Amino acid sequence: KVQIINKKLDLSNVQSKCGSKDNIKHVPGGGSVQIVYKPVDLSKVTSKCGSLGNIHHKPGGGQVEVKSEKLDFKDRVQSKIGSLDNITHVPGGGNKKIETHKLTFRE
Amino acid sequence: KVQIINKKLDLSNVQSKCGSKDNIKHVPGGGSVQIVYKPVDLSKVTSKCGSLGNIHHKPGGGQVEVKSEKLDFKDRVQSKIGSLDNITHVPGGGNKKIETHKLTFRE
Amino acid sequence: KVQIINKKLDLSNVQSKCGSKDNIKHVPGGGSVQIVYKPVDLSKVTSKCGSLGNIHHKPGGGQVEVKSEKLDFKDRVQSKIGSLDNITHVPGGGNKKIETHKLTFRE
Repeated sequence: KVQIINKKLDLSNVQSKCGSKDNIKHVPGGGSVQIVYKPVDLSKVTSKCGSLGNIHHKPGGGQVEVKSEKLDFKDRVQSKIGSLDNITHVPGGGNKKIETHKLTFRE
Repeated sequence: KVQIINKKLDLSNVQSKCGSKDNIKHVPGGGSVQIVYKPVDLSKVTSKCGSLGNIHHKPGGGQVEVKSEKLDFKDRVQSKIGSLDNITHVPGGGNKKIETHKLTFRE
Repeated sequence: KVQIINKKLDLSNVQSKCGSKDNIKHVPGGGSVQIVYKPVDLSKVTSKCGSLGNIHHKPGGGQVEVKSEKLDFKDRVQSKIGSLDNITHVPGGGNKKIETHKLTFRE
């Protein structure tokens, strides 16, 4: 009766880089709406019920409401732009990622 | 009775780079709506019920509502643009990704 | 009866870099609304009920409400821009990530 087990994950939710490295840029001249909706939502619902069990699982969702009624721009909207986002994203390293995962079993 | 098991994942939800490396750019002259809807949604619903069990699983979804009523631009909308997004994304590294996954079993 | 187990995760929710490395930039000339909605939401709901058990799980969701009624820009909206975001994101290190995960079992 020699029992030997190596096991990584049995019941797991792994979420990496969720809503990540994000640039949201707005240059309105006039009358502009920008909307960004990033729900990162995670649920383990384990449920045991019965016998007239009245379960009402109701996660209210998000709401966005916009009402513009009176908007007038009588004369002038002018946008003179030179330069957005001068980005040198320079990864210059000759990196070494050594990832040892070694599995020795002598029975 | 020599039992030996190596096993990585049995019940797993892995989510990598979800909604990732994202650029959202708006240059409205006049009267513009930009909408971005990134729900990253994850559920393990384990349910055991019965016997008049009345289950009401209702995750409200997201809502977006836009109402513009009065909008006038009587004279001038002008957009003179030189340069957006001067991006040198320079990965210059001769990287080494060493990934050892070795499986030794001597029975 | 020799029982030996190595096991990493059984019941786990891991969330790394969630809503991460985020730039939100607004340059309105006139009359602009910017909306960003990042809910990072995590739930382990373990439920055992019954027998006229009336469960009302109701997480109110977020609400966004915008009402503009009187908006007039009689004469002039002018936006002269030179430079946004001069970003040298310079990772210059030849980094070494040594990740030893070694699995020795002598039975």
